[PDB]
Amino acid sequence: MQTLIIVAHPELARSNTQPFFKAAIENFSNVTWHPLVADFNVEQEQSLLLQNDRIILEFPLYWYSAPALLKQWMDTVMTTKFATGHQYALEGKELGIVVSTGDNGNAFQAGAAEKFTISELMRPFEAFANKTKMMYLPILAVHQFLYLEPDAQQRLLVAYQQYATNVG
Amino acid sequence: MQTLIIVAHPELARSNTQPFFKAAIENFSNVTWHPLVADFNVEQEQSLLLQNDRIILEFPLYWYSAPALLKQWMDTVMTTKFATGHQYALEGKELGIVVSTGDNGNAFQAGAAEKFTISELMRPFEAFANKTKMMYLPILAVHQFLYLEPDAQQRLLVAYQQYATNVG
Repeated sequence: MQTLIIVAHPELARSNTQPFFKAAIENFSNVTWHPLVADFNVEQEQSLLLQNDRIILEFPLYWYSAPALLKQWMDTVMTTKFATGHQYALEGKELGIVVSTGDNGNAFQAGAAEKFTISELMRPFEAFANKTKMMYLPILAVHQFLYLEPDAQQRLLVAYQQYATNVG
Repeated sequence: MQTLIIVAHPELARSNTQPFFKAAIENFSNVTWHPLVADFNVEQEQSLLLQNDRIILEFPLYWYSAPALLKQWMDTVMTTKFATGHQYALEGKELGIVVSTGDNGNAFQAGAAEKFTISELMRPFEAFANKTKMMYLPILAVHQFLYLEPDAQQRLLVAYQQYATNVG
């Protein structure tokens, strides 16, 4: 199984969370780690999607949604012609989400501070997977990673490895 | 009451729908029609927010969410320091959404093609409003505006005028 990780952090070099995560998958030759540039090439992006079986979108939660960089990728790479129309290029591929927040995970539920679960906030991606006939994975939510103890951090890193590689 | 309309159509100059909406509020001097440009200035945008009581975000639905330029404005204009922190600049302001789709409104519900309502898809904006202590207005969803009969177009435009100006 080939996995493409689309990494959409508009300040990736400054991220302190992402380094632990690249390190966790560096040794899996079937995993393509692919950070976006603002001027990404559509044809190249489409080519990579075609070559992979599990597509993972990896990003920080910015005001309860993906960063503008990922939104631009969605709006320009996922054309009607490619993603739907009479190609449905993504049909049968798996879509996963690795979303990181500074907030405690317990904030994201009814009656708690943010009122809404991560599932509910990620609905646009779920809708996308349904539309494009992809198989939507449970979301890997990464909460307060940099505040966690070493052993808690390691358990999330192991979950991430499995998210990228476990067939699936 | 002063209203600011953030017009985040990514190809505004070409849009066939937006001139209808601009024309509809042209006579209300307390309504500010504010196209979002690719090179917006944070300070000027923050200034406009501070000067208005009702903030309406007006955009087409692109893959079940706002266009990337609006997300960029959210990411950059709505800083921790401004929108939360010790300032909460938006506290008490109303947040409205005028979201247009090329799909029939009836696709957006459980059991239909899109499975999720517009309310569910706009959840990140509701969570933003909650976080920043804004009052979230019911969403004005605009489905297939250009296809509507002249009389239905006119009715929707009256609802739009009320949405922008009705103090209630």
